[PDB]
Amino acid sequence: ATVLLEVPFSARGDRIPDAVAELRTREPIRKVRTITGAEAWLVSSYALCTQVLEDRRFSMKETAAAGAPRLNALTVPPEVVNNMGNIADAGLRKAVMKAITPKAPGLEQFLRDTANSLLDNLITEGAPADLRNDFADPLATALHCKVLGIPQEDGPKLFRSLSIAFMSSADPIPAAKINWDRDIEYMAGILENPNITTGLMGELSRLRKDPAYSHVSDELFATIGVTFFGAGVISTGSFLTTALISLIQRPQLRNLLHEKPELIPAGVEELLRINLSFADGLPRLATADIQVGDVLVRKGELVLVLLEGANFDPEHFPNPGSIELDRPNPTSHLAFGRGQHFCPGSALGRRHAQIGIEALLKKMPGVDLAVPIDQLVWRTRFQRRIPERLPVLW
Ligand code: HEM
Ligand SMILES: Cc1cc(O)cc(C)c1C[C@@H]1NC(=O)[C@H](Cc2ccc(O)cc2)NC1=O
Repeated sequence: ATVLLEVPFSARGDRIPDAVAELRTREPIRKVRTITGAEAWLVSSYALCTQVLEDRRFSMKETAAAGAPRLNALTVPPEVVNNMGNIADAGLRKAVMKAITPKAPGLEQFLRDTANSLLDNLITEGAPADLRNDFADPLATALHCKVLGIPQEDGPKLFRSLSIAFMSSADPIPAAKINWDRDIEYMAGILENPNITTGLMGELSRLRKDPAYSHVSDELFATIGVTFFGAGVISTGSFLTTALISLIQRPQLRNLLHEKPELIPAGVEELLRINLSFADGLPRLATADIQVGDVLVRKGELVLVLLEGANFDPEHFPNPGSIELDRPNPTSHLAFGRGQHFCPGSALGRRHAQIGIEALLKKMPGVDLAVPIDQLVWRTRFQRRIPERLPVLW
């Protein structure tokens, strides 16, 4: 006798378990047990993953309901699971979206200047360098302070909430509330601070005093700042870190992109496709009885959409483990999700990674791991897969 298959399968972000392809072939929707003890349906084919993500009857917001089967414990107030819906209901979606595009004047130059400064400092200090803690995460933090309009010197403290805020825990996390409440107070202070006139928080600060938004709550304005900083920084820092591993492990691709940087966008799109940064399937709660493949999912059941299931499905991406810069369907991966909840930061995340990689390959064309790959320490029970340190030489 064996227990019900447990998720997640592996916290390693440098390889997909052979188990994923066996599951997809034999049982592309199947029952699993999460870290809380709840049962859920794990969906691992491209066709069924897109079906779930394009049917709002599989609800994000309802995952927060009391009594629901849970993937993990909430680390935010339950109403914040519906953050984007709340922004939209408040009439703030176009303004938020506009503030977080990479198109703002000087943003790409800021990204390039910051990346080059971080890299020059690593070159001065000498090898080995830690490309997560001393490149990708500081580049993500600096980018999001600029996008939000808040001082660069406030980045580090907001960043240190994230090793707890994005935990994937069986139980509530006391520290998560301590840091959440503090970060909310910080963002409330920002809205009242007359120096803050640019970026997302500068715009929210103005809209808050506009009569057309007079009944939007102050809680929501502060919440948008905390959630967009946290989601953006953890997602871009973690994605760039694991993309750098995939690139370092492919010297032929590293050399090709170094020699022809015009291919970097197509490279980053493949690095997004094969990325293992999301540690768990995306959760949804059924609000009706719905057929998914051979399973009739019942109302109230938890469904987990395994992004690497979709993104390594050979029926959609032939030779899925290979980075191929000339695929016919290159952006059709699910790295940014799909449907109602498609990532609003997708363009910014692409540009963060493209500029970071462009800068690294110019400054460190001989970049290579400085330890055997198995020596990377993969963070556990977290919503992202990341190595604690990424030691490189060049
Ligand atoms: C490479 C970087 C990024 C990746 C891989 C990524 C990935 C994702 C994914 C897969 C989702 C869908 C979640 C779901 O459907 O359950 C999502 C949603 C979201 N992302 Fe991103 N993201 C990235 C960058 C960013 C950035 C830069 C921001 C903000 C600055 C951001 C903010 C959000 C928000 C607010 C949502 C929720 C949208 C909603 O519920 O409608 N992300 N992201
Ligand atoms: C768990 C968490 C902690 C935190 O301190 C801030 C946030 C935004 C989260 C949310 C968590 N992070 C994700 O990236 C995805 C996508 C998402 C992003 C933002 C959002 O507001 C709603 C959903 N899903 C999550 O549940």
